Formats: sequence, structure tokens, C-alpha cells
Amino acid sequence: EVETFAFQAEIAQLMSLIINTFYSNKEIFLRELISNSSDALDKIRYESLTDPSKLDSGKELHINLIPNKQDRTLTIVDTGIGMTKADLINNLGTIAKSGTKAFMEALQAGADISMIGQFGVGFYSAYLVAEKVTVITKHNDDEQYAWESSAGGSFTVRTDTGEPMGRGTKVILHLKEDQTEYLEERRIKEIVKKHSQFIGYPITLFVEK
Ligand SMILES: S=C(NCCc1ccccn1)N[C@@H]1C[C@@H]2CC[C@H]1C2
Repeated sequence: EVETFAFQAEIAQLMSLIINTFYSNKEIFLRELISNSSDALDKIRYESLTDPSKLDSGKELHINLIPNKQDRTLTIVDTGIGMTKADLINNLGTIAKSGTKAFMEALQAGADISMIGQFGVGFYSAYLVAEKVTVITKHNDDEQYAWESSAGGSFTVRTDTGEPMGRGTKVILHLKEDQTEYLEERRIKEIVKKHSQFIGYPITLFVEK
């Protein structure tokens, strides 16, 4: 059973801008998603200091990068705090409204797309390289859910029936046909070394066989 929602008007305009603007420095999408993963790992690690039982769903705090050339997908996995159903539908888009609005004003004040993380909406930079983004997430306080959008103004949320994650978030990027360079190992390594050398959690690049 699937539910379809409309994006916030501001969010929908940001995604249409991100998709339709000719912007060449697309590699910043990885820094933003890794930075989001780092924040999610910070939150569960902090909460576990006063409640060690929050880690019963998994003690490992790490980020995995998993390219897949046959499926043309790049997947970013973290074992952070994860997201509830309310996060996916209401709360996170509500926090992001002021940031989205401010980000689009700045885009005419001279600022460029690479400053998206300074407004707390770096996640949507995934649509620089992805035609479709699937998010699998599991919070200690909710069930496992699957969020998905190909932009166009709508997204879906459903209960996920697949392999249980335990805890964390899996961002699955269905890459555009001309963006397969981000499925290459030395390209991913160069981007991580350039943008995310100072992340306080292990970032493991899964090499294909
Ligand atoms: S509101 C949003 N990103 C911005 C919030 C944020 C800021 C800093 C770190 C982490 N998260 N993303 C939401 C999560 C699912 C994917 C799209 C929607 C549903």
C-alpha cells in the first residue's frame, strides 16, 4: 500500500531548479549526503550517551558507499538515528521551508548551487545526478519506511517489506544516463578526499566484483 504526497511549493521549486539548471559542479551532491549521514550519526551517538539501549538496533556508526554499474545506482548507507514516518512526510519539510526560501533568494544575490548545505537542504542536490531517489530509513521509534521521488512535484511513502536495516538511512540514487562517472571508484575516492576528509566516522567504499 502506497501513499502519494505533493511536495511543499518551495521544495518543488528547488527541485525543479536543481534539475533544470545547467550546473557543472555536480560532485557536491556526495559531500551533502555524506554530511547528512554524519549529522544522523552524531544524533544517535549523542542520545546513546544517556540511553545506551538506543544502540540495541546496532552499535556500528559508519557510512558505506555502494556503487552499482549494472543497476546504475549509487547508494549511501549510514547507521544514524534514521527517520520516522512523520519526518518523511511533515517535520523535515517543515524545517526545510525557511532554508529553501532563503536559498532561492541567495541564488539571485550571487550565490550558487554549491552553497545548498548552508541552508540545510543539501539532500535535494541528489537530483543533480539522480533522476529518481529512493530513501529507506528505520528509526528506533517507528517501522521501516521507503520514501521515493522522481521530482515532478510528488513523492511516495510506503512501509518497506524488504531486508530489515536495523537502524539508519539508505539513500539510493538512480543516476541520470550521463552521470555514470559517479559509479567509478577513483572518481568517488577523489570526491571523498576533496570534500569529506574530516568526517568523524569511517567511510567505506564498496568496490564491485
Ligand atoms: S527535509 C530533508 N532534508 C533536509 C533535512 C536535513 C538537514 C540536515 C541533516 C539532515 N536532514 N530531507 C527529507 C528526508 C527524506 C528525504 C527527503 C525528505 C524526506
